[PDB]
Order: sequence, then C-alpha cells, then structure tokens
Amino acid sequence: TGKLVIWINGDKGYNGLAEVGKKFEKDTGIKVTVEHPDKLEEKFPQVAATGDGPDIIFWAHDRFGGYAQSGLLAEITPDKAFQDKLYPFTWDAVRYNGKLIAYPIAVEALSLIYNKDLLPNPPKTWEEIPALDKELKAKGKSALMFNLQEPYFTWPLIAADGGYAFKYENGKYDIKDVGVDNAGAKAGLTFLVDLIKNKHMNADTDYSIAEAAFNKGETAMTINGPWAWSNIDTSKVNYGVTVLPTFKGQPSKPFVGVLSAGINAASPNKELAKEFLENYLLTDEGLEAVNKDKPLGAVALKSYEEELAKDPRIAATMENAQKGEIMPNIPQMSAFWYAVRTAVINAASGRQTVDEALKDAQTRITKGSSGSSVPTNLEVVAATPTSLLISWDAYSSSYYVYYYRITYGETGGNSPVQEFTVPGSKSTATISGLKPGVDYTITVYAGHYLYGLLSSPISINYRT
Ligand SMILES: [Mn+2]
Ligand SMILES: [Mn+2]
Ligand SMILES: [Mn+2]
Ligand SMILES: [Mn+2]
Repeated sequence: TGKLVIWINGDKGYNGLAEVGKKFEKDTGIKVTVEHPDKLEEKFPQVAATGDGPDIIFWAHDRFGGYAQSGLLAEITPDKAFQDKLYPFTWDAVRYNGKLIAYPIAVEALSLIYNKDLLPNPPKTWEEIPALDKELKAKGKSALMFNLQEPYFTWPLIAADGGYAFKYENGKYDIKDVGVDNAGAKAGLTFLVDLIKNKHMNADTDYSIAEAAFNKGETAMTINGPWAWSNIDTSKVNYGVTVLPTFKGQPSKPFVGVLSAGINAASPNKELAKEFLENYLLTDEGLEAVNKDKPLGAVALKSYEEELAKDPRIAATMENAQKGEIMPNIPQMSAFWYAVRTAVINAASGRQTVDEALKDAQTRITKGSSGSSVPTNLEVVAATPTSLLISWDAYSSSYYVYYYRITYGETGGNSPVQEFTVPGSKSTATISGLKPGVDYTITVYAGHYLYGLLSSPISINYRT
C-alpha cells in the first residue's frame, strides 16, 4: 500500500514508463516499480489477488474481457473532462458489460502500404485493383500481395460493405447478432475470391511471401501493420502508408487493437493508480517518455496523437482504426478465427460457393446459447462446521433457465464429486454432511429448457 507495481510487456518502452514513474515519485513520494515478466498475461490471473500481482497491468484490450469476466479488474471512474481527452472509439475497446475496465493507451490497425517508385498514386478503391494489376504484370510486377491465410488480414475487405463479427450496441456486445454471412460479407469475400480466381492474387500467399515480395520490389502494394515498418526500412523500398481502399464506396474495416491499462481489482492503491494513469502517463509528456523508448504507434490521447500524426504512416494508422472494427473482447470471438479461415480457404479454392462458405462460418460462430447466465461474486453466505449456504445471481439468467445443477467435491484431491439440482426459481442452496477442515470446490451450472446444461459455470473455493 506504500507503492505502485506496474506490469507491461518486455517489448514496450518500459524504461520510458519508469521515467514517468520517477516523476510521480518526485511529486508524491510513492515509489513506482515497472516490471516486465514474460508470459505476464498468463501470470496475471494467477497472482492478481493478492500476493505480488501488479496494481496496474498493460496489455492488448482483447485479454481484458477474460480478466473482467473473472472479476480481476476494477471499474474505472474517469470524469467527463478526462473522457473527452481520448478518441471516443477507443473507450469502446475497454468496456465489459457496459462498464469501463481500463484506460486506452495506443491503437493499432492494418493500413495499405505502397511502393512509391512503382505506384506514386495508390488506388482509392478495391475496384481499381484488377486494372492496376494488369498494367503491372505487363511490367513483370503485381499490384498487391498480402497474407491471405489469416482472417485478420482478409477481414478488412470482407467486412467493408457491412460485415461484422459481433454487433456492438449500447456499450455491449449482442452476442446473438453475428454479421459473418450477411450481404456485405458476401460481396466482400466474392470480390476477394474473384481477385484470386482471376490470378490477380495467389491463394497460397502468406505473411512471409507477401513481406518478401514487397521488400524485394516485386509488388506495388501490401497490407500490414505498424509492426512491419522497421522491416521495410531495412529494404530501402521508398514506401508510403495510407488509408485502405474503399469497397462499394465503403471503408475497409480492419480489426482495431488498443493497448490498455487496467487496475487490479484487489489493489489497495486504486486512487494512486488512477492519478498516475490520468495525470502522469496519459499526458503529452508521459506518452512521449514511453514513445522515445519504444514507439507506441498511434495513441488514444488526442493531443499527443495530433503531434504523432505529422508522420503520415501514423495518421493513416489512426484513420484506418477510426473506420475499423474494434476487436471484440468476448470469449465467443475465439470461434471466429478458425471458422472464417475455413470459409476463406474453401471459397478461394472453389470448394464452396461464397454463400455456403460464410453460412457454415456463421453457423459455427453462433453455436452458443440464446441467454445470459450467472457470473457471481462472493458466493458462500453462511456457514456451520459441517454445512454452508451458497448464493448466486440467478437474476442474471434469462427466463430460459429452468434449473441449476450444484456440484461439490474435494479441492485437488481427485475424489467423487457430489451433485444435486434446484429449480430455476432458486438463488441459494444449502450444502451439508461435510468434513470440518477441508477445501471444497463448489460449482453451479444453469440448465436451459431446450439445451439443458450450459457451458460457463460459476466455481469457487471454500473451507470449513
Ligand atoms: Mn526495450
Ligand atoms: Mn468479373
Ligand atoms: Mn533503411
Ligand atoms: Mn501537444
């Protein structure tokens, strides 16, 4: 409680961040320790409460969803004046169930990268690309090569004309609303597949081949993110970075990643963590200190971004991000990647129509129950030596839940798990006939009147 421990990845400007921490110590006498363990994103949930977990954790926003579901992150409380300092869209990356759970720091998205010596005026639309490729092939070059294997790289086009992963509305994901097979995703993927069948691109092109071709001066354009610029710099190609082309007049929709800073829910230093983040780090001066150490790319703080965007590669990054799709931070996004990978390979190879390929992907992604269930926090409400009463937020369940299955057994010790059921009108259960002295793992499942037992139970450890 005398201090602030910060975790940040070892490839980030943690020495710049330590300088900000030293200025904070100079103004407050609070010592700020910046650590950069490997695998920090796996370690955090294991050490958070309490021992030596950090007060503040910096990571891509997409992991913070899982942390928040687990109750590991404090709800943050920036005032209106602070909220206005960051681009509004970046705040949508750090909500979980409508509550703010982190501060946006930096923003990444794919851009169009072009060889100025081959193409001083890069295309404004995807539609111009076939004609440009024809004119370049007659000169032994291609217009465009980019990684086609990963949906992260093909999504910007697929989704441009109205596709989306999960609908985001009223500050939350509507997980039942997926936009993988709508008419927009179909137009996008049809255009992509047509480029490939017409030999404007090769269906086998992957990250390495695209990067090699561009850096060797063989292709006029590629699609890649800020992490690739220093590699291009070693090639001496005269390159530019610009807004992705439009499709059907609509912007490409790259996924947006936001490096974010979360405050540990178990931290006794939450107000100091807040002061540090809002009043020291998230200033022109604080972000510059980090950036000087290792560049952040585009940043969420408007004043400092205005300075950084004098580098048009950063201005392009931010513009592609403002037009893009925030990467969903919900667990159901896990199914997206392999589903869309399959769709794209099958459509591109001509194994399936675009329509059937995306319909199969949409099916595989929506695979998951209609309704909400229990997330719970602090379950055990009463105890005797041999008996305990548990409690869960049954009110969180949809009306489809008609029962709860309670399981309890020996913690660690691989023993017979006991189980019983209660009606869905019930929000508590007494467990009894237990040994006064051992660790128990109590777990509760929701039962749906159609699907039966649902997959995301609530589980706690207790001791009598
Ligand atoms: Mn470093
Ligand atoms: Mn045609
Ligand atoms: Mn160079
Ligand atoms: Mn400034």
